Amino acid sequence: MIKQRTLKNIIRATGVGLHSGEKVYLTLKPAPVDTGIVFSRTDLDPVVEIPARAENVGETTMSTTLVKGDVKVDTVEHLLSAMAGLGIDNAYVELSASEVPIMDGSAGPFVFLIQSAGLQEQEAAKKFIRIKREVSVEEGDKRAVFVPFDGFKVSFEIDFDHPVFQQASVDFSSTSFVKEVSRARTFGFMRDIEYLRSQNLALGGSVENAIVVDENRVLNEDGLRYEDEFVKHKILDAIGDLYLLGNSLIGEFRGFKSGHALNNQLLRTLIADKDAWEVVTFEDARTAPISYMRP
Ligand SMILES: CS(=O)(=O)C[C@H](O)[C@@H](N)C(=O)N1CCC(Cc2ccc(C#Cc3ccc(CO)cc3)cc2)CC1
Ligand SMILES: [Zn+2]
Repeated sequence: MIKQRTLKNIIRATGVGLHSGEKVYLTLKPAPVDTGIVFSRTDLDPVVEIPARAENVGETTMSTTLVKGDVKVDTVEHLLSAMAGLGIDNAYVELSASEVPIMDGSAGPFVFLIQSAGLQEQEAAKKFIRIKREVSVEEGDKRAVFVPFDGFKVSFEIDFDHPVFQQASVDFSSTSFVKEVSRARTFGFMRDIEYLRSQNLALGGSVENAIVVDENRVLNEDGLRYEDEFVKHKILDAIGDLYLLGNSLIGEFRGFKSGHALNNQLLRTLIADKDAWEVVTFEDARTAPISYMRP
């Protein structure tokens, strides 16, 4: 079978909250079968755990935020993108503060830390959400769509009237998540960043963790990791948002100027329309329409 996966060892990392500027300590731990990804605020007594599920999403204005009562976990989408990309079913993610650390603004540091610790296959079948009908959400000129597809592929299109400009398609039948998507960093325009700083936000922002863009150009002296790094980052973000379903996807996702808000609207509509999806396992990994790297 395609088996469930967890971590082989615990992973400790430290970083900065993009908006808070706070140092945050991160511990990833193995978790039993059918746990999913569970975030834990270990700075609080008692600790507050929030399963990384569509139903626990609170704020989607700037990133994906999990909420339980007055307790938040901000910016889950890069770490979740890493977990999805590597096929991690089950993990406890402990944080010492309300925001996952931004690291370099990509999923690269997370896929390295996870693969350094190694994966452990577990003695249960891996559950997949299979798209069986088209599900589309629109709000104005923004669109997010799930389409049936025997595999996992993600297409995105953004539209900025801008000089440093975008569309991209990635199929996990030939594309490496790690090599082609994982390293795509977060981006922001000077205009917006100075307004957020004016609001006492993006306090952790730096060329170390974000692509900073003018009206004309990338201000980061060391440049881009990919000619299409901007749209590849939106694909990274979308994979993290889709993983809030709590299982890997058999299907296609198409985003047109989509963001965390509309992605979460797509997940809620899909979950509600039970004719549009089913939970599948594969007793024979040879006949499965997807595959993951050796553990
Ligand atoms: C708008 S979006 O791109 O769809 C949202 C995005 O993908 C989302 N997942 C995300 O990554 N994020 C949510 C929004 C956030 C916006 C952002 C905030 C701050 C900065 C910065 C900076 C900065 C860099 C260098 C200096 C020199 O002193 C000063 C400041 C850059 C971007 C970036 C992180
Ligand atoms: Zn992002």
